[PDB]
Amino acid sequence: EEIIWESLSVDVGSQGNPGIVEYKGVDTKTGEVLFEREPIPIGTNNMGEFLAIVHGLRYLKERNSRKPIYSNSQTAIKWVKDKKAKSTLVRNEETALIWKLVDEAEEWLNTHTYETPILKWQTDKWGEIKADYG
RNA sequence: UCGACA
DNA sequence: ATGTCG
Ligand SMILES: [Mg+2]
Ligand SMILES: [Mg+2]
Repeated sequence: EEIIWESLSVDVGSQGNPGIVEYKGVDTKTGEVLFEREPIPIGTNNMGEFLAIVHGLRYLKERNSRKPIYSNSQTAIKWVKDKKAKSTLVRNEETALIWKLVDEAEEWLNTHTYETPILKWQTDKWGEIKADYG
């Protein structure tokens, strides 16, 4: 039913899938951009959606913030709950970068605790997530 | 069937 | 329109 305005919204942006991946986190209320990751030459949508949520967890934890995080990605929300990113992306020299980030994010989740609620953004009811690249 | 990314 | 990540 209602939107928690006091929250962080994250989203992935890509050119191709697999292709160039970036992601960002914004204040759900204002759209202020709080963080934006530099483009990764090759990655998948779901790897970027996963990295964006874990980045968000780290970002809120470091700031002593209890805000929830919104993502529109059912996949990535589950990966974070599992502490495991089940991506099909081949491992090679070109995908080394994003696979290192993904392994590091998983290791962060295995070494830290959080109470942050990770919430599904209801695109069908509320329109595009406010972190959308549009 | 559904959630995304193009 | 057609394609890929889940
Ligand atoms: Mg998304
Ligand atoms: Mg989007």
